[PDB]
Amino acid sequence: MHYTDNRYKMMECIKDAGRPFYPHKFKISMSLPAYALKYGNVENGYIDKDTTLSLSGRVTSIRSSSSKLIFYDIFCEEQKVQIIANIMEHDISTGEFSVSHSEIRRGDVVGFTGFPGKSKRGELSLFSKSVVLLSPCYHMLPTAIDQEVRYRQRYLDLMLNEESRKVFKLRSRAIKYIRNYFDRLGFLEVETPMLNMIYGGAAARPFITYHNELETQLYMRIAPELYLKQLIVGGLDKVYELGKNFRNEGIDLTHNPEFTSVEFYMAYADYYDLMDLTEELISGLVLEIHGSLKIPYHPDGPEGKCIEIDFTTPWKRFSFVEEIESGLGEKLKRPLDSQENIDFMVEMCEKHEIELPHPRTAAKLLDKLAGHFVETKCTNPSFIIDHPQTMSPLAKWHREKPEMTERFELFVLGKELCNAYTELNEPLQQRKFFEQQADAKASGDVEACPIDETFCLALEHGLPPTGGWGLGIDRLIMFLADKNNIKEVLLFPAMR
Amino acid sequence: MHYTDNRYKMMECIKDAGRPFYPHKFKISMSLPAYALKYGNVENGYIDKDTTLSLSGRVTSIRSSSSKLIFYDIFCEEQKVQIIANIMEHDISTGEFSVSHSEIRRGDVVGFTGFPGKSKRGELSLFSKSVVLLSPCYHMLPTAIEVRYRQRYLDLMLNEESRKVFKLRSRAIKYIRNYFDRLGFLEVETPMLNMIYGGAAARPFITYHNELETQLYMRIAPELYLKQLIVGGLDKVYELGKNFRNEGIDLTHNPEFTSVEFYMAYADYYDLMDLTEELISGLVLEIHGSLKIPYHPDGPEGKCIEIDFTTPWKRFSFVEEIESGLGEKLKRPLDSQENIDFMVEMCEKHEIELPHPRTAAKLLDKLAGHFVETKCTNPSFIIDHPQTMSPLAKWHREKPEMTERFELFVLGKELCNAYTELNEPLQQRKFFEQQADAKASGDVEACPIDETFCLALEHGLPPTGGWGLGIDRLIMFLADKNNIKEVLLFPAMRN
Ligand SMILES: Cc1nc(N)c2c(F)c(F)c(NC3CCCC3)c(F)c2n1
Ligand SMILES: Cc1nc(N)c2c(F)c(F)c(NC3CCCC3)c(F)c2n1
Ligand SMILES: N[C@@H](CCCC[NH3+])C(=O)O
Ligand SMILES: N[C@@H](CCCC[NH3+])C(=O)O
Repeated sequence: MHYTDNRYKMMECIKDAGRPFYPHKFKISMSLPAYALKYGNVENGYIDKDTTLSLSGRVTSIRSSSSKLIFYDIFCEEQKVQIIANIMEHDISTGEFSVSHSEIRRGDVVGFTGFPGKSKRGELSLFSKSVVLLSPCYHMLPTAIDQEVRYRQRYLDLMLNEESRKVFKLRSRAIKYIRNYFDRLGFLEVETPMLNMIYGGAAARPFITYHNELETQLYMRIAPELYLKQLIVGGLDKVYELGKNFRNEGIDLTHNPEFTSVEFYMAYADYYDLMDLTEELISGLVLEIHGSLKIPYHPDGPEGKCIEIDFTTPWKRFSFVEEIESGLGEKLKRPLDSQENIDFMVEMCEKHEIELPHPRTAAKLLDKLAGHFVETKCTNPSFIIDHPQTMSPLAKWHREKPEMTERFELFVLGKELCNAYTELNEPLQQRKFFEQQADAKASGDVEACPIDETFCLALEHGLPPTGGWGLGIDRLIMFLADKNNIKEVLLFPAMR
Repeated sequence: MHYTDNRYKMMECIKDAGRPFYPHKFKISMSLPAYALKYGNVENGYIDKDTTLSLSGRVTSIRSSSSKLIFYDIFCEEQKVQIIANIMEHDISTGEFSVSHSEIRRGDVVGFTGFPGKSKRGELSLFSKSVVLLSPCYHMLPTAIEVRYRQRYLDLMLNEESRKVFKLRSRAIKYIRNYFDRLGFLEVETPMLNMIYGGAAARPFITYHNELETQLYMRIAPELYLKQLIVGGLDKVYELGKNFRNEGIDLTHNPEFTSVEFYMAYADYYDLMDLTEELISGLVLEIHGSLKIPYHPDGPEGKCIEIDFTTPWKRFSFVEEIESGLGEKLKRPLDSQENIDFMVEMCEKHEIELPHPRTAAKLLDKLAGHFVETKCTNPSFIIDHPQTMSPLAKWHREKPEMTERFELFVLGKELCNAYTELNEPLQQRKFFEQQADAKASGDVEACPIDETFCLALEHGLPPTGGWGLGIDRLIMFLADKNNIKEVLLFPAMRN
C-alpha cells in the first residue's frame, strides 16, 4: 500500500523537479535478442568504446556493488542483458549519477545508452553512460509465480513465467499451421456473422442480445455451419472459417464461454474422406511440434503422472450404438426414438448410476449413455461414429445403417476435439428434423435450436454432396502444450 | 409457380421407384479446371473412347436438340464444360435415356460419366454415357442477377464479380497478417465478452451469462486487453477479428466488422504513420499495380474518380483546420464551458447538427466532421486531436491540450485510429473519470471506468504505439464498392 503511494509521490516529485517524466519516445539501437546475437560470443572483458548503443527493457535486478558502480539486469523479448553503470562513464548532462540512479526501482521500464561488450566474468553487458526512467512500476513485484492472480492479472504471469509465454507462441504456431493446411489445399478463408437473428449448428445454449435500431434480438453464434453450407450452395466448393464461437453455459477445465474453432465445408467429400483428412491434419501438427506421434501428457498437472498419447494413424473407430450395447450387455430398443427406448434408457441410467439429462429426450439419453460407455474408452485419438439421426439433425442418413447418420466425433482422453459429418442436403428431411429440434427446445432442451427457414430455402437451391467438420483448437492446444486446464491456453479466460 | 411443389413431387416419385435419390458420394475423376487443362487443346472432334471419366457440376444450360441428343453445360470451380448426351451411348442399366434425362433441370447439381474430347465445333466436351442427379434445384433460377444480400448463394452462383470480391478480401487479410508476422508480431486473441466494455467511442451490445450470473458486453475494441499484453512483455502483438456496435447501419457501418489492432512497444505515433503508409500503399500496389486506383463514390452508375495513395500522405492538424474553416479561433481551454458555448454557436452558424449531450469532445467531433474530414479525398491523416476527445492517447509532447493521435481518412471515411499510448496512470484514471461523467450526463458512446486496466498501467506500460484499421472499409476501396453490403458475405439487413 505504502510502496504504491510512495512511488506516486516520488513520480510527482520528479515531475515537479523538471526531471524526465514519462518520455514519449526512446529510440533503441536494436532489440535485446539482436544485441545478444551480435555480442553474445565476444571475449570476456571485451568492450567496444567506439560504438554507442541504446537499449531498453524491464529491470529485473538492481545491485549497487560500490559507491561507484551499479549493476542492473534488464529483460525484453525473452533476453536478459546486464547493465554496468560506472560513475566515471556517467553523462553529467543527464544529471548527477546518484540522482539519475536513485529514481530507478526493480520492475521499472528503463532505457540505457552505452558501449557494448562482456564483463570480465563473462556476462553479456552494456557499459552505460546514461539511464532514462520510461515507465515506473508502482508495485513490489513477486519474484516468481491465490493463484487466480495468474488469470485475473495475466500481465504478471507473462512478466514472470517463461512457460506461460511459450504457450501463447505455440498457440499462434498451431493456428498458422492450420490456416496453411487449408490454404494450400485451395480452401477459401471466409468470415460469417457472429450475430445471428436465428442461432443454429450446434448443441448449445446461446448468448442473447438486442439491436436497438434494427429492433430485433440477435444471438451470438454457436457455430458458423449454416452460413458455411450456403457458400457451398453458392459454388465456392471449399471454404473454411477459423474464429470464435460462444456458449452461454458453465465453465470447467475444458469449457470456456468463448473458444476458437475451425470449420470447413468441402464439396464432394463424405465422412470417410473427413476421417482421413482429420488424421492427416492432426498427426501432421503433432509431428511438427513434437517430432513424433507419441507425446507426453500430464492429466493431473505437472506434479502428477506422465502418460503417453499415441497419434499413430489410423485411429480406432467405435460405433456409437454397438459400443453402448456392449456396455449394457443388451440391445437398445428400436426405433431408438420410441417411447419404449426412452423408458429403457431411463431404466438403464438408474441401473448404471448415470445422471439423467433434462428433458429426457431420446437424443439426450443416448448422449449420456455414450458419455458413460463409449467416451470413457477414448484414451488415444478415437473416432466415435455413426450417431443416431435423432441426436444429429444436420447429418445425412447413413447409407447402410438404419436410423444412423454419417457422423463422427474425435475424442482424445475422453475430450471432444472434432465433430463432422456427410452433410444433410435433402430439404424435406432437414425441415422435419428442424421441427423436431424446435419441439425439443419448446419442451425445455436448452441445447436444441429453432427452425431456420433461410437455411431450408438455401437447401432448396441444391447443396452438392458435401462433407463438413469442426475442430476445437483450444482443446487441441491443451494436448499439444501439455496443459490440463483451459485457463492455461487462453490469455484472458473466464473466471467465476 | 407450382415449380417448387412439383419438384418435391418429382423427387418423391424417384425415391419411391428406387431410383437414385440424393447419392451420398460421387467420386470425380478430376476437377473441371483439371479437365480443361488436360483436354482443352485436343483437336476438334477428338474423342478418347478408351478413357471413361466422372465429372460433376451445376447445370447452367440444357438444350434437348432432338429426341436422341441433349446438350448440357455444367459449371464448377470457375470452369464450364459441355456434356453431349447421345442416346446411342447411354447405359441402359441406369434407366431408359428419356427417363434418366427427364429428371434433370437447369440448376441441378449432377454427375456424368463418359469419354473426353471436343465437339466438331471445337467445344471442350464430355460424351456422356450416364447422368446422376446429385442435388436438385427446386427453384427456377434467373439467368443472371436485395436478393443478392439476403440470398448470397444466388449471387455467388450467378455472379463471377461477387466471387472475385470475396477472394480479394481473403488476399487482403492474408497480406495483412503476413505484414505483421514478418515484423515479428505475435498474433493473439483477447475476449469478445467483456465484464466492462471500453476502448472506443461506441454503444455496445449487452448480454447475460446465466451460469455465472453476470451481465456481459460484446467488445467494441480489444485495446485495453492488448495493452495489458505489452505490460506483460510480449512487445509486439496484433489481433485481427470482429468488433461490435449496437448502432445504426449505413453504407459504411455494419453491427459487426473486422478490424486489426496492433500494439508495438517503443513506437510513437510518427512511427505508426510511417507503418500505415507502408502497409496500405504496399497492399494497394499488390492488388492494383499502381498507387492510383479507381473509385465509384455513388455506385457503378455514377462517376469514377481516382484515389492517389502516393506517399507522403497529407497531414491535417485537427484544431488548426477547424479554425481555418471557421475563420476564427476556438476558445481556450478547449474543454471550458466558454468554448463549449462557442462551439454550439459555431454549429448553429454553419448549420452543423448538434451532438447530444453537448460535451466539448462531441462538439469538436462535429466540427472536424464538417470542416476537416470533408477535405480528405486521397488518404489523409488528421492529427493531434484534443485530449478531451482522446482519453487513451498520450499528451502531445509539444502542443498544449492535444494528444499524439491520428485518424486516417479516405474519401471522408475513417480507416484508422492510432496514438502514442497513454502510459501514465494518474492521468489515465482522471480521463476515465471524465468518460464515466460523460456517460452519466447522457453520452451513450462514453465508456465506464475499468479499474483492472488502471491497475495494469500501475505495473508499467512501456512507451508504446497502438493502432487499428477497419479492414472492411479498406476492402471497399480496394474492390471499388460504395456499400459495405458488397464486401460482407452476410451483411445485416432490415427486417
Ligand atoms: C475451450 C472450449 N470451450 C467450449 N465451451 C467448447 C465447446 F462447447 C465445444 F462444443 C467444443 N467443441 C468442438 C468440437 C467441434 C467444434 C469445437 C469445444 F472445443 C469447446 N472448447
Ligand atoms: C464496416 C464497419 N462498421 C462499423 N460499424 C465500423 C465502426 F463502427 C468503426 F468504428 C470503424 N472504425 C475503424 C477505425 C479503427 C477501428 C476500425 C469501422 F471501420 C467500422 N467498419
Ligand atoms: N457445427 C459443429 C461442427 C461441424 C459439424 C459438421 N457440419 C459443432 O459445432 O459441433
Ligand atoms: N481502439 C481504437 C483503435 C486503436 C487506437 C489506438 N490505441 C478504435 O476502436 O478506434
